[PDB]
Amino acid sequence: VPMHPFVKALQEHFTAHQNPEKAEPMARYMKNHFLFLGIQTPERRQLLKDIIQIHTLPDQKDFQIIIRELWDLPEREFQAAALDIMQKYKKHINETHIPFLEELIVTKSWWDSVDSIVPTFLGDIFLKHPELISAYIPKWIASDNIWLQRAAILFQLKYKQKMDEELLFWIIGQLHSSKEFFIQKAIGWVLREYAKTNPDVVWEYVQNNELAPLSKREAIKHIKQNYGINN
DNA sequence: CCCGAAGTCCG
DNA sequence: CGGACTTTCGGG
Ligand SMILES: Cc1cnc(N)c2[nH]cnc12
Repeated sequence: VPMHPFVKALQEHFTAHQNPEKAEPMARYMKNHFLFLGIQTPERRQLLKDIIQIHTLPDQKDFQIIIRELWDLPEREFQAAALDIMQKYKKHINETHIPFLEELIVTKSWWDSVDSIVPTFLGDIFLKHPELISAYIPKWIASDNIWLQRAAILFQLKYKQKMDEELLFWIIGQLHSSKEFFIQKAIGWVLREYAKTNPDVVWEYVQNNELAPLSKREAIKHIKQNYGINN
C-alpha cells in the first residue's frame, strides 16, 4: 500500500527546499535525537500551505493515517508538520482520541513534540471531560516514560482559573523527587504559569513543600518580585 | 514592534 | 548550583 498521496506530496516539496547547512545546528539543538531537513517554521508552514492549496486537506477519515505516516518519516520537520495538520482537524478531535495522542507522546519523543501535544490537544480534552483525568493521569505518573510524566504535569498549563489546584499539587508531589530535568523543569513551568493566575497559592506551595532547586527557582522567577527575598 | 516560553558557556 | 546570554516561536 503506497504512502498517502498528501504525505508523498509533502515529503517531495519539503525535500526540494531542504537546507543541509541549517539542518546541522537545528539537529544539535535537539541533541541530535533527530535528522532535520533544515526548514524553519515560517517556510515549513508555507510549504504545507502550498500542498493543501494544490491537493486539499485530506478527508477526515484519513486524519490519523496522515499523522502516523508523517510521524514515521525520519526528519523532524515531518512531525512538526503533522502537528500543524492535527490543528487543522481540531474540531474533529475528542475524548476518544486520548490513546492516539498518548501514542504520539511516546513515539519520536522530545520536548518539541510533547509540549505541542499536551497543553493544547490533551488540555482541551480534559477541560471538557475532567472525569476522564483519573483514567489516565495515575498511569502516566507511574510509567517509566518521562514524557507521560511530563504530560501529567503540563496538561493543565493553560487552565488559569479552571486549574484544579488539589490535583496539580498532588501530581507535583508525586514527581517532586524526580532527578529528570524534563520533569523538574515541567514542574517549574506549570507553577510559574499558574502563578500568573494565583500567585499566593504558588508562593505558599513552594515555600512549604519539597521541590528540586530548579523547580522552585523557575516557579518563582517572576513572583519573587512581589514577595521579596528574605535575608 | 514588543515580551515570555529549550540551548551553551562560565564561575 | 545559578547567572548571563543565545535563537526561534507564539502571542499581544
Ligand atoms: C523555551 C525557551 C525559553 N526561553 C528562551 N529564551 C527560549 N528561546 C527559545 N526557546 C526558549
